[PDB]
Amino acid sequence: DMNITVELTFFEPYRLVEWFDWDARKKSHSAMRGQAFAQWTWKGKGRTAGKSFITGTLVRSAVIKAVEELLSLNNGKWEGVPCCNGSFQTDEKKPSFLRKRHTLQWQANNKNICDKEEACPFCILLGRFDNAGKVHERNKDYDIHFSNFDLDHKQEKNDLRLVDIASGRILNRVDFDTGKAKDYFRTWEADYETYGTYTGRITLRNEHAKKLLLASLGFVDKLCGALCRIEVIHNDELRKQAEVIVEAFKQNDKLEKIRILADAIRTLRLHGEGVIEKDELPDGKEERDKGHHLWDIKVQGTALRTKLKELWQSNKDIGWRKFTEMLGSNLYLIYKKETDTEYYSKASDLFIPVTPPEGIETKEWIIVGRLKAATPFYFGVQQPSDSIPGKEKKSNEHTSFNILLDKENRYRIPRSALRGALRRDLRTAFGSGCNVSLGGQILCNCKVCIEMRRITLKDSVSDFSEPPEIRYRIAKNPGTATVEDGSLFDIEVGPEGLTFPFVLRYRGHKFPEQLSSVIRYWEENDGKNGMAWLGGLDSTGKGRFALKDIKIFEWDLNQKINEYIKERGMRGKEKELLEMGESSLPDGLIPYKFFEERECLFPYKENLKPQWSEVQYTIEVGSPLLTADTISALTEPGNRDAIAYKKRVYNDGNNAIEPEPRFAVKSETHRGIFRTAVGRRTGDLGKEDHEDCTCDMCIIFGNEHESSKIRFEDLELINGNEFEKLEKHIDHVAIDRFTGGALDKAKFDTYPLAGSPKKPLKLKGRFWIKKGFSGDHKLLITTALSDIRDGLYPLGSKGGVGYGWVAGISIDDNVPDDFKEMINGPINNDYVHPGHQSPKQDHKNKNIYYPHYFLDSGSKVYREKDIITHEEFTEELLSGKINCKLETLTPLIIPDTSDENGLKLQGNKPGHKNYKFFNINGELMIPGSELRGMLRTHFEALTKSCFAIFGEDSTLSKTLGGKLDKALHPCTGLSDGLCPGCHLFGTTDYKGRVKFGFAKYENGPEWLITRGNNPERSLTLGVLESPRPAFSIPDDESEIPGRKFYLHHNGWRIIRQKQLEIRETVQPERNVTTEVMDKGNVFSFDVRFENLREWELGLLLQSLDPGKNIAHKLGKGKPYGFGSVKIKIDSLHTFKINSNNDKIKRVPQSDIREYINKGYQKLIEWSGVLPQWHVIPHIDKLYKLLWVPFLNDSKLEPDVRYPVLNEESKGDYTYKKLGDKDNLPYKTRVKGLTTPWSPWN
RNA sequence: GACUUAAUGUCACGGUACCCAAUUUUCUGCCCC
Ligand SMILES: [Zn+2]
Ligand SMILES: [Zn+2]
Ligand SMILES: [Zn+2]
Repeated sequence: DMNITVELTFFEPYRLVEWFDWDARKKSHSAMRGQAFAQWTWKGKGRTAGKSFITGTLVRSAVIKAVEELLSLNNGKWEGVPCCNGSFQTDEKKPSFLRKRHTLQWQANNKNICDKEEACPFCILLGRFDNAGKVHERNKDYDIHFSNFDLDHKQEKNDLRLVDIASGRILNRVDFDTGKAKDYFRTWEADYETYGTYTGRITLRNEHAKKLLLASLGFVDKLCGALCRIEVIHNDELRKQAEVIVEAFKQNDKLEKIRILADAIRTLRLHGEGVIEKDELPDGKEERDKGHHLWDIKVQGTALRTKLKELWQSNKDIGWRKFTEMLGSNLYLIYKKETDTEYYSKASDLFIPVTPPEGIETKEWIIVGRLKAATPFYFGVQQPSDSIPGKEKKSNEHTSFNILLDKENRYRIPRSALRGALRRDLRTAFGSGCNVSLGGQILCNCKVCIEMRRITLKDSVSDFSEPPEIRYRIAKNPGTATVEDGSLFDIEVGPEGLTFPFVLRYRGHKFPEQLSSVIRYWEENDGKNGMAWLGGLDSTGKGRFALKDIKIFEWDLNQKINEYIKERGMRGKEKELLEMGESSLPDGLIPYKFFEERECLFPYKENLKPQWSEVQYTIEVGSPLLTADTISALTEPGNRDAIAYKKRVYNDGNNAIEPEPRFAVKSETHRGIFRTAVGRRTGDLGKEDHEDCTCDMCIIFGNEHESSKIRFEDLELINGNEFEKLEKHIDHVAIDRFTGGALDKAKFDTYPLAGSPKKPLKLKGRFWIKKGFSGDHKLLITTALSDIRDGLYPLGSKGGVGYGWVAGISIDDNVPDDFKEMINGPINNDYVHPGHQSPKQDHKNKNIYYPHYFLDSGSKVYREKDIITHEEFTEELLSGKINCKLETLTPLIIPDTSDENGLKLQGNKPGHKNYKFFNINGELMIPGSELRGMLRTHFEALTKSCFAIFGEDSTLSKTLGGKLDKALHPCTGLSDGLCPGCHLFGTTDYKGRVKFGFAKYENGPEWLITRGNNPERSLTLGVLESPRPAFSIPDDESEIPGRKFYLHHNGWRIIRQKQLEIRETVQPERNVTTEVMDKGNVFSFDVRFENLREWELGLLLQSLDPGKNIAHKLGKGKPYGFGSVKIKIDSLHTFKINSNNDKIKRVPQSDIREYINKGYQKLIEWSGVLPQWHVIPHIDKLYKLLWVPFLNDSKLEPDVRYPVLNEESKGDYTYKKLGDKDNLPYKTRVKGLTTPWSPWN
């Protein structure tokens, strides 16, 4: 007669679904599948407010299952009271739910046939001989009656909305044999923190089974998908502002910038509110004069930074992280607007009793530990703007994917993903099993599915609520080796090193060897490193969790069952159990001392361990490494264009993120590098479609219909504390082809890691290889690794100027050694250019020649529409590496413009810039970008290409660009073709095929002493005024003379021998003091070339070594005769793809002499024994400028100077009378500026 | 007490949001009426 009230509390996020009805439930698959979940009925008319509840029938079913288990445990008797076998068969209505399950059954000891006068306690709780059945509720005639389990005070008197209690989520069924999810389904996952308690009542009319009912209530463990214990007692305004910002950006034709702006705002949550409050955003280039290219865009008449500040001051009421997240989400949604399968399972009537053998014992095992992540994990989730549980649309893939976080933003590992990973690991360990089939009427007898019906895990959430970091992926176009437009993706990943609590329970008659094998596989003790692949980006190594601190405790459900009900099996109190002494364990629970080691288990030693084999190596980089973090450089206040990539690493010991970010090369970059290497080696790269392709690259790297067999990891930098300045500031500039000066606002900054040839960066990374590869694929992997070793694919960005050039690879000794089984005289040019001109046979005259002359070569350019691709190594085209020596004939000046006070002489004379010679980690070297433009300009004029870096929009005193011939304008796209010089070194939209390495210093005199005068072995250079494009174009009728080249002379001795005249008299603070090196040094730089044609290699080798008595001009101070480098090729190496896998072979002098001769045939072909280049009219003019008179012809010493204006130095070659039409007409001086070595007297 | 459950039968802890993508190509820190 007594009424029992029951309290139901959940310790996991439970699932709830719409209640609908029973008759109308069949019309909705979501409610039909979720009959074991909590229900939800709407209260209002707008489908926004309702009350959740749990039906009493589900709790009754759980109680019946608990009763069956308890009675079976104690040999069919409870407290000395025997029980019958029950009755679960009906036929003639029928129950609304059918069993379709094995019912635990009993043997004997029933008193008699159960009638409605002596019903056993099992019959009392089962409600067999009651007055009410399946007809209707009618009255409370039930001997046992379960009422609805409504919510509690958490509901409150406010009609709680569904959005406040539940959050929709999508779960998959991942195919084991392939790796791609077959189908998905939706559910609503309520939270257990606030709305996890349900209250109900249980009515008993017969007191014969009170003890059994209470014991069953204690024994109930799972309900509605969550572990439970039963006890007896401003987006709208943000969206509008985001669309206003998008419209303002569109008014400036900058819609593509909206994506990067949204991503930057989203990433801004990592930085504090002081970034916007104190204006800590980058200030942009000062020389640009237009402000930052993004943060200074005028939105409705106001700067973007000020607009963001106003938005923060107006919407700070919702915190900082939420504000930035909402703004980024709204901007991304507006940008996207402007631009599988759902299978909810299914719905015999066979009674299947199961009688366990007599005398057997049943025990429950508890495994507790920590799932410490070893790589940045990622648990995917649909877009929050699309979840909206309750308001889902019916029937444009997203390019931005978030991560799974709970209501407190704590990182979460759902028990769904953990259970799926455990299921697949058990499947691998067992060697058999079935793909999970839904809707079956029978329980499959699989070796895995039997074990997974008794294993229960727990939802785990970290104690870390910091925002996740965003990782970027790009799709390189194979044809042009550039970034494909509209191929940007971003994944939010968590930090590396978080610890998630891990709880596992197994209730069986014996602990299986396969489950223990899986546990030892997951555990990371000594040399195991952990292999619990948890997450959703395994192909790039995101989520290799490692079980730690494993503690196994064993119950005893035969004699110590009463303690199990009394303590509720330690459900929800596992965290305390993990870190408590064994002397305080609850009675009936003992530690498991029979847990075998990893080497003692057979399934682990055979099936689980050799599935994934790691390959680890330390990549040595002997050059700057710039990974070009694209959003961090847009947020950090350093005001730099490109910075190196860095990570955030969690530290368990300090329970916080490491204060120093870890520099590394992205695992995505590693994967792309090896994928490109393998694709180009095997020729499968560049194929039209990979929809159903089964090529080698698709086989060993996965496609849309499969999963990759190789998983990569990050390239962490270990050699990081041996530099004392890890990253060096290197800045470049674009030089006009006509004036010869900088292109005004064209400078860009780079901040890469300071890798040095003698102090190289050491990056240590690894990748896992799945078992089952044949010999061919392992050979392909080893070949790709060897290609990476030989420096074919430079790491990072700016690989064409010598950034991230690999110097070697040292594989790990333990395990990669198995795959380790698969892994003449110097060239001389004898061409002597006559170049006699005026200076020759004029020793006693001592004429004066203008320092710079203009090379005119017409307006005829041949553009090739058959652009050579980078998809594959073409057989007929050459590819290899040039190793050449650079020797200086005049003092060379390469200023280290990073620090304008390298000599620290600004104290005495402020405003006087002081640079040093370029050096990385204290050793002198020449930048590869300075050699690139030094050879490109020579090669562009040699092949009569266009003015690639010409600067238009400058007027006279109809713009220089307008005056230039239309054929010589820079090549914009690939539609019209590319110039001969624009096709080797490449332009935008086409990566160049020639890469120039850094020029280290090897031998020769160290510095220029300059005894006396200058203290710090330097030369105080004269004033270097900006070039004036008015002496060459006096009138509008005159056209652009063409390229500008500087004569070769040793006039720097005037600067050196009169140093006291410059720095003391005249030119107070507009000069420059730089360290210089004396003539006679040697520099070794490698020019890697790829897929060059037959004559393109001859032109290159002719450009590097034009012959005797010809040299190039390099470095600052060219008009003064500074930096006349003499490049000689030491050895040419050329490899080729072949079946025999022949290594790199160095071509002899005969091939080089043949290569150059074939290159000469191209030049004469375009115009229309040993070659004589001085026959072509334009080459003859070019080689006169590069002719050096003082190399061997010692008697020559031309006087090369700029004429003074007046009254400065006239000791008649003065600008006072040189532009006057009376003395020298305009048509004459232009002709005098075009012919090299024309004496101006 | 209804808005919410039928009762001699609820493996939904019966299902990883899983697979595909090099942050990147090009640019000499240059220089005279
Ligand atoms: Zn009975
Ligand atoms: Zn099965
Ligand atoms: Zn061109």
